[PDB]
Amino acid sequence: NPESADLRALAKHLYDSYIKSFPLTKAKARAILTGKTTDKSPFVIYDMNSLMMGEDKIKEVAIRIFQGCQFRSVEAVQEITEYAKSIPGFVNLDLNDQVTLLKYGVHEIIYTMLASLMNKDGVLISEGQGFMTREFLKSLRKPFGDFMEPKFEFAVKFNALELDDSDLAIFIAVIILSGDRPGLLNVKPIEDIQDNLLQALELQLKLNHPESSQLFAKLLQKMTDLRQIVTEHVQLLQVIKKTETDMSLHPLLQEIYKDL
Ligand SMILES: CC(C)(c1cc(Cl)c(O)c(Cl)c1)c1cc(Cl)c(O)c(Cl)c1
Repeated sequence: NPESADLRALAKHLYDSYIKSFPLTKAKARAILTGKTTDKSPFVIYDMNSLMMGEDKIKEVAIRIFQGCQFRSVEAVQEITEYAKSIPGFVNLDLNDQVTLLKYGVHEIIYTMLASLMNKDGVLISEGQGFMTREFLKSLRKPFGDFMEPKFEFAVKFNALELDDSDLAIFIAVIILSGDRPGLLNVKPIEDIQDNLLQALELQLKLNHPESSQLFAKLLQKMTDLRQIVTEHVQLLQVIKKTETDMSLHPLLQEIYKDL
């Protein structure tokens, strides 16, 4: 199995860069989320009072929340970018294509990973020091009431796959190296890499979840739900910028969303 060996090694490599690039792994998240802890347990924000009291420990309000999420996104992009660099082959591509892959692949990954920080009842924030309930979010005045919902929706179905960090590291790699993205100057070197990634992913999922029939197909199919989330988000923003023309947007995100 020297063929296999090569892939395993690649899987191992991606996991490592993953752990090195992302401060809040699904493992830390699930530990805080469940209570393996007298030391990890989060402060919960579930209403306006606790919001005010959460602020005690570490604009408007619905807007203040939204811009916090937006800024975390910016921070998240930085992380993913550092991770991509580590994907064997990626930095060797046409610079323009590197930029194009990041442009499209970054949100998909954000939400995939955002799922690690959620369960049906809500989502970790402030690096896990806090926990905002799904219900508090819905309560936010339209249109912000609607922004975390579709994300929770995905995370619930997605989390059902029970992927761990090591499966995810390969999966976000497969996402970045997507050849079908618009305006790619040079697709084939991309497809060749992703073939390898896909091969690695496949192997990884059956070694690590052998009693889980067709998880690979099941997991590949989730990429439809991701683009939907992304699309709605972008629709949501098109609207916000017209109702709240006093609310800013981070130029980086502005650039990612442009012509998306
Ligand atoms: C709310 C949440 C989960 C988030 C993150 C991203 Cl990246 C995102 O794009 C969206 Cl809409 C929501 C978040 C917010 C903060 Cl302030 C934080 O420190 C952490 Cl660890 C997580």
